[PDB]
Amino acid sequence: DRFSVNLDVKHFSPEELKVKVLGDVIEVHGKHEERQDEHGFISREFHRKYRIPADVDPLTITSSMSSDGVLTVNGPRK
Amino acid sequence: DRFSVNLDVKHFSPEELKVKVLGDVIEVHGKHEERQDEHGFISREFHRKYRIPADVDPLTITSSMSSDGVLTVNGPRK
Repeated sequence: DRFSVNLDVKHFSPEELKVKVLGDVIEVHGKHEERQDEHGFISREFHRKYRIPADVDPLTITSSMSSDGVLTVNGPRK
Repeated sequence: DRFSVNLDVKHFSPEELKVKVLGDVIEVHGKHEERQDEHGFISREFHRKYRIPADVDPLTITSSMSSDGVLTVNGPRK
């Protein structure tokens, strides 16, 4: 029992991600500079927005990141 | 129902922390270079070791970090 959304961000280090709560919107921004991988070189950037449900206080929204590279944003329901 | 230890690492960015599982030991290493804060300048380093309980498979150990600056290391019991 709680609001929760998950996002696969394994291509981004925690420092390349920012989570912000603006009004009743959760904003997740990810950006990394050109980086070498198995296939060549790559840079990535995304901006994701979630609507916070009415029964969830935006002030109580927190987040966590797993060693899996999964970002979780969650909050208690009121 | 699950093995879990928490560690307050709010003074360290995720990239300044490393979690390693060696045998049945969880190793958490934190280190940050000299950094300005409210009181002056500070560098910190710690090395913490936890014993993994017998009924916990070390291979299934994962971790996560909260926006609170709390590091959690956890694993299912077998």
